[PDB]
Amino acid sequence: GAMIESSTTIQVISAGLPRTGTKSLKNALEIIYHKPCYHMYEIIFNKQSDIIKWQNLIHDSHMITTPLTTKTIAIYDKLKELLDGYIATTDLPTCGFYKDLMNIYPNAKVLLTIRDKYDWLHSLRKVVLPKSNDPWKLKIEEGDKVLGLNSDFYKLTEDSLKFAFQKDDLNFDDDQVLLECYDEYNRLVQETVPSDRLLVLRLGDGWEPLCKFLNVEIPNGIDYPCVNSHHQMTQLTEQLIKYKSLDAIIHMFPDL
Ligand SMILES: Nc1ncnc2c1ncn2[C@@H]1O[C@H](COP(=O)(O)O)[C@@H](OP(=O)(O)O)[C@H]1O
Ligand code: NA
Repeated sequence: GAMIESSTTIQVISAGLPRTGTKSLKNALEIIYHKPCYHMYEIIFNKQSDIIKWQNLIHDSHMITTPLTTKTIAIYDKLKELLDGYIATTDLPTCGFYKDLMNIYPNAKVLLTIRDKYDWLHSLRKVVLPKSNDPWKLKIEEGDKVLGLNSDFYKLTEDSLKFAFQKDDLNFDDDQVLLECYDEYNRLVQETVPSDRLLVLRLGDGWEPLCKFLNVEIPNGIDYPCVNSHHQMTQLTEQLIKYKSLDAIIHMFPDL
């Protein structure tokens, strides 16, 4: 196909929850668009100063009146600031803001990444939200400290998940609650976003449906990304603990 000059603004809003292939999708969108895609790893690795900004935004988010009202505009302005220079959103904390992002970026299309609910829960428990009594939680925390992440990082994860699930509080250690929230969330995205504007992706779908949806050619000779497995995250955590810096081990984790 011909090369065309793409606008550096949000073109793709991915509503998919953490552990549904968001990092692979981030990488895929960056391959297509040649501009950055937002993801929690963007915060971890490039923008830790954004943590307090997202926390503030979530704190004020209850005041969003679903469109435009005054306080809504103030919130939309901060969202647009956070996402300046990016061409897509994936993962927490952005995913729960999908309806709002649709208003802010009326010409953006929406994706929903999904998978088997139990595989999702298993993955979530290994990486994002281990149970309180799980010894592995201590290892995650130790590795995270090496990255400069503290309690405010976990607070952002918690609060952005509460926001996505529209719960005032949430028993994070309760598998049944999380499973119900996952199903309800995915159902609601599909009820809310007009089908013309939505593509539902299952893990393994690869380039074809995504590229068709976006009117772009399939990147030549480049496989669809498969990254961020829980096994890989376990190794990352262990290596951070072992070496006590990211820069010492980063050569071992390409595409991160
Ligand atoms: N192209 C692909 N095909 C199949 N699974 C993929 C994939 N890309 C990512 N995944 C899976 O998606 C999960 C990561 O999602 P996220 O990036 O949103 O945190 C991991 O699940 P597992 O932990 O079960 O391995 C990972 O293996
Ligand atoms: Na399986």
